[PDB]
Amino acid sequence: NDAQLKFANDVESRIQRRIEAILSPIVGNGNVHAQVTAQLDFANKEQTEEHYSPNGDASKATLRSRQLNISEQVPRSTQRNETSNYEVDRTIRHTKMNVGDIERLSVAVVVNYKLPLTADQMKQIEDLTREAMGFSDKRGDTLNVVNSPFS
Amino acid sequence: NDAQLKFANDVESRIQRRIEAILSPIVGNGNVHAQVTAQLDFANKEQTEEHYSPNGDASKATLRSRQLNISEQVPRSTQRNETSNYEVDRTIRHTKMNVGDIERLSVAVVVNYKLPLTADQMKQIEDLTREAMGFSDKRGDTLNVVNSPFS
Amino acid sequence: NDAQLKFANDVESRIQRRIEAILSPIVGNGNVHAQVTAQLDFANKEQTEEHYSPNGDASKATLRSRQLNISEQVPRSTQRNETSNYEVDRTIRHTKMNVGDIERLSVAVVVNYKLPLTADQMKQIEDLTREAMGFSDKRGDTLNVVNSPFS
Amino acid sequence: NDAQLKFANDVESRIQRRIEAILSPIVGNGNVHAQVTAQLDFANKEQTEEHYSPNGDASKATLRSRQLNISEQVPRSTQRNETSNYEVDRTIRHTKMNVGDIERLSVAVVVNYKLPLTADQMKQIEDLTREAMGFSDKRGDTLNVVNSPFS
Amino acid sequence: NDAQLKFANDVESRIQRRIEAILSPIVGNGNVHAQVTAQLDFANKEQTEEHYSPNGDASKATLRSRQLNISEQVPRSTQRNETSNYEVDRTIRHTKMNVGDIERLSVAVVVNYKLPLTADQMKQIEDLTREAMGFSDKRGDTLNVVNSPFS
Repeated sequence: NDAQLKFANDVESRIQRRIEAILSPIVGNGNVHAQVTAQLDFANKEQTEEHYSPNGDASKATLRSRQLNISEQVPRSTQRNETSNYEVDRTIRHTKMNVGDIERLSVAVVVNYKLPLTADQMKQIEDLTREAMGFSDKRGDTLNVVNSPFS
Repeated sequence: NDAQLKFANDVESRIQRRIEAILSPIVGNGNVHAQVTAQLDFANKEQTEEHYSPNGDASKATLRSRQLNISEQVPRSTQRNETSNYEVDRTIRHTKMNVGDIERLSVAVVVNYKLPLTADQMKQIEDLTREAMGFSDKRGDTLNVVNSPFS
Repeated sequence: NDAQLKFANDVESRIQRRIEAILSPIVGNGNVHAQVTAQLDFANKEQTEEHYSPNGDASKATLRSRQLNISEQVPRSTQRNETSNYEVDRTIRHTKMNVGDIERLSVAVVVNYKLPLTADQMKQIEDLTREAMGFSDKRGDTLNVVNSPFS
Repeated sequence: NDAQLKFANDVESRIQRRIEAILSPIVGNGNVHAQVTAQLDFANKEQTEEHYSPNGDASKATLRSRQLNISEQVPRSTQRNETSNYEVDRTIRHTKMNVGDIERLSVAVVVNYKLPLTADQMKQIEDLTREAMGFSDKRGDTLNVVNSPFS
Repeated sequence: NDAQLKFANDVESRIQRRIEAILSPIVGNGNVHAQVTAQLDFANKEQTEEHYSPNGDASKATLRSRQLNISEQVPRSTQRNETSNYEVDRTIRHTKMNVGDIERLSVAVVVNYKLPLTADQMKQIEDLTREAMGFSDKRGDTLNVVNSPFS
């Protein structure tokens, strides 16, 4: 359980070094700081699907057997007994999920002044950090980059 | 689990060296920096499909047995008892997926000035990096190449 | 599973040496650089097909047995009881796929100037590299060759 | 798995030495370079066919037994009960395919100038390389021979 | 293993020495070069045929038993019950194919000048090489003999 905090720090440290490695050529060697918060999924999760292809249409069903009796007397006594045995398409997936994936990333980046960086330069700083995190709106990641003078 | 972070770093390092090896002849030995973020699938995953070819059409069904009784009296008492046993085509795929594939790549590339590189030169830099990652819109890969003066 | 990265590097380095060996006589000993990205299939995959030839036509069906009773009274009471047992043609393919095949190749080639190479020379440089990769539109391979001055 | 790359290199090396051995007497000892890309099938594959000769025609069917009852009263009650047991011709092929065959060949040949070689001399250079490959349009082989001044 | 490439080289070397041994007396000791490409079948293959001679004709059928009841009343109630048991001719071929046969040969022959050889002399050079390969249009063999000055 204590090794899960060491693991989460290893995940955050690599994303942090990656952001400070792609922004240091732009703003300067020490004019950028990044902090990464990684929510990691440490739950053991097993799953087993079992899908069947629908055979409701006769032009795609696979019959194994079929007994079709059709009687008719003409006062029109009509009978139609039909027994059908099918062979069904079946996919069985079995996934044992990985323990230690990333549920969500929260990244805060501060860049020094030089004078406020133009909206153009800050627009591309956000898009590069967005690629250094592995940003994904599916995970609900959040990124905040502010420009303010250092101390 | 800690070996999965070393493995993901080995994947990113190779994609990164490959981008800096095909762009260094163009922009310069040290006028380009690349950072790769690889989302890897470490989940164990088995799958067993089992498809059957449809035999609803009589011109492609394979009969093993067939008992076709046809009675008829002529007041037209008509019977037609038909039992069919089929041999069915069957494919059975069993895939044990590989643990450690790439789900998604996020690559950020910064190239130095020389003056802003023309839109022609930057368009071919993007398409070369696109081939060095192994870019695939199926995986949802993202690539960001910006042109900004270094420090 | 890190030997799969060493294996994927052997695959890429052989395709790379093959491109720099067929273009070196044309453009020069060091006026070409190639980088290959190979997506390799490391999934264990079994498969067992089982096709049957259709015997719906009587001129190509193989009968093992046949009991054909045909009664007829003449008020025309007609009967026709027909049982048929068939011998069916059957193919059974069992394929154990190879672990380590190539799903897709992404090759990036840069060639030095000398002045921009004519569209004639660049069109044949692409066709040679296309043969050195083993390019196949079935795999969805991508190739990019750009002409730009080196450094 | 790595022995499959050494094997694929052995296949390509032999096709390459054979092309440079049949073109060296023509264009010169060092005025030709060839690169071969072999796609080898390393999948284990078994197959078991089982064909039956059709016996729908009575002039080629082989009867083991036959019970033919024919009743007839004359108001014309007619019966005809016919049971038939057949001996069927059967072929059973069992093929265990070879691991390491060639799926596809990609050969790129460059020949030096001397002045561009005439269309006559280049047409026969293509036909000899076509025979040194083992070229086959069934495998989808591709061959590219360009004439370009060396360096 | 790699022993199949050593075996295929042994097959090609013998066909090659045979071509250069029947053409050396004609064109000269070193005025001819041949390269042979052998596509060999290394698949294990068993086959079991089982043919039956048709006995539909009564003048060539072999009866073991026969019960022929023929009733007749004369209003003409006629019966004819005929049971037949046959002895059938049966051939059973079992072939275990040879591993290492030749599926296809591709031979390229170049002969020196002396002046272009007469179309008469080149027509008989092609027909001799055709006999030194073991040429067979069933296998789809290909032969290319060109006449061009050496170096």
